[PDB]
Amino acid sequence: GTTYYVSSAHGDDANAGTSENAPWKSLTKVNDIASDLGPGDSVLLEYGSEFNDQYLHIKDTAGNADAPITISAYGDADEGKPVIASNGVKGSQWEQDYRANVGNHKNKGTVSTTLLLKDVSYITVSNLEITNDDADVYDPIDTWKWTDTPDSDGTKLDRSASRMDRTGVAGIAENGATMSNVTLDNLYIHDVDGNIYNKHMANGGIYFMAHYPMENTSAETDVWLREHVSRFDHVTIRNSTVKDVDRWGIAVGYTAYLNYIDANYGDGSIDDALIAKYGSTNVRIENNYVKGAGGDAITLMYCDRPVIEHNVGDSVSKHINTQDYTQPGSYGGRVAAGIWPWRCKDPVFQYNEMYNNLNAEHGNGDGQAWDADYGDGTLYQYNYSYGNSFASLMICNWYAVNTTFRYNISQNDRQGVFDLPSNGPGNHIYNNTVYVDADSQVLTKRSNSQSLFENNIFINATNTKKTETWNRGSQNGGQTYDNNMYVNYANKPTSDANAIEADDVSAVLAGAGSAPTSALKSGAEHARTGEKAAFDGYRPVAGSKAINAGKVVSDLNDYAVENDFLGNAVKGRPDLGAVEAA
Ligand code: NA
Repeated sequence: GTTYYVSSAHGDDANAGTSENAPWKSLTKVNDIASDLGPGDSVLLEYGSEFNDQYLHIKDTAGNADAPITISAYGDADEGKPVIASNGVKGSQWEQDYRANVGNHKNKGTVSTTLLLKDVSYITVSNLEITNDDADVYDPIDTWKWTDTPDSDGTKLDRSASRMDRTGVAGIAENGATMSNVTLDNLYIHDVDGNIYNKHMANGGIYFMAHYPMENTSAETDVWLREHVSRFDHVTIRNSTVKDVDRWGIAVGYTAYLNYIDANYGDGSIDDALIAKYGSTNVRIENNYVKGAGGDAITLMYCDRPVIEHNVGDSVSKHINTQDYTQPGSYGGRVAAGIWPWRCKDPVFQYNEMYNNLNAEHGNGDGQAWDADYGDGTLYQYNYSYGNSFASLMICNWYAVNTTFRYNISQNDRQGVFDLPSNGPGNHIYNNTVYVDADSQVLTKRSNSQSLFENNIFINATNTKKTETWNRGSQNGGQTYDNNMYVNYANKPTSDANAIEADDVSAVLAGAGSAPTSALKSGAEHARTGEKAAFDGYRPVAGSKAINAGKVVSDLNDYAVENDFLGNAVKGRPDLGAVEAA
């Protein structure tokens, strides 16, 4: 149960380093001891401290389950969280190598990381503040606007394809072993000036990823690698803010072992034992705020039943445009969505908010709040989206299958609400409420494939009775509708024989269009009940035609109906849309 103290301002590196009286000055000292830590051991940084040009790497060690390694703060809360700032320095730089093709991507190279956790299990990092700033780079999200001239705003970017990859925090498994019980709590990562382009290097706010311990060159490497898997388990990332980072905000689970997970795409189903063995289990991503990532907000990759809840994404895809994403090379990737999964099995995304995913007008080929990408059994529920530049939800191409999307609310998402380009079968879209403004419509123009629409409230938030295109394409049977409400439309889907039609949204819900237009300044999520309840406009009014109008639903993907958008138990015959009448 040893416990180190690092100050700076009060510290001195000649000191013993143990006890509050005798703190170390720098993190150089922590790094010399870092590999020997230490179940029950800790390293407390002093609130107020500023470790400029420093970093904290921890390689090849662990806690046990009775006593994890800490790394946290000490002293007066009110002095502000201790800063670790690596400023890209030589010491923070390491050679990253997946040791395998991981698709059309940089898989290998130099990386600056401020807080590196390489095969460290039973560790918990908390109450820190992490930067990886470059003074040459500055384009803050708080004052970002699109201008006719690049870097007009007193701003400046490094648009080089070969820009050094930078991370705030990286967790790396590359021993052929599990890395487990890693917890990140109440961190404030920002100004990680990474590579604008690279998706699968440790490049952005937080990134967890796994490598083969060696290149797969023979019969005998391939027997071993099949059994000995760098993977994650019980990774928890909560109460943190990531802000002004390139590329990814928060990404977890990309792995060289996709060479076995993706060997046979088949019909897009994903075997339970495959994803359990080669993928990351018990990943949880809770109560985070992500703002002004260059690319995607939060993304789970190759994860087995992860839980993504109470997070707020906001104004991401900042550099996915034609004036910033100028060197895509043969890698491409001028696309980003909000909060979503890649080749996961039955991920649950619930009670999230996603706002203002940017730049679909300016070269972001996606720009959606939610994206059930390739993967199987994705569940998006009780989420709110506002103001995304391209759709609320995409279901992406052949191997995006068995999606459920329910009890979500979409408000002023632009250029289509649902984006269904060549997606696989098994998708179910029910009890959602969508407010569709003149800048949008129900489906994206490029939509062409499967979804079953039931119990939804579609709201034409324009000043005429709109004649909507309810159907595009027929790939995998295209779009079928049953038991939905259409508000203020001239037409309905020809496939719906249980249509409920309403003339005027004011007799259907208390105040449609009135949910927030912005994240809370703190980045915490909006209240749904009590004095600050931000969603009461989407409640059905007395005599609403949405009361007891929905069919009992049978979820295509075996997820039992539990509650509504506001935590209320769904009774017998459900109400239409996302919110039951009280
Ligand atoms: Na900067």
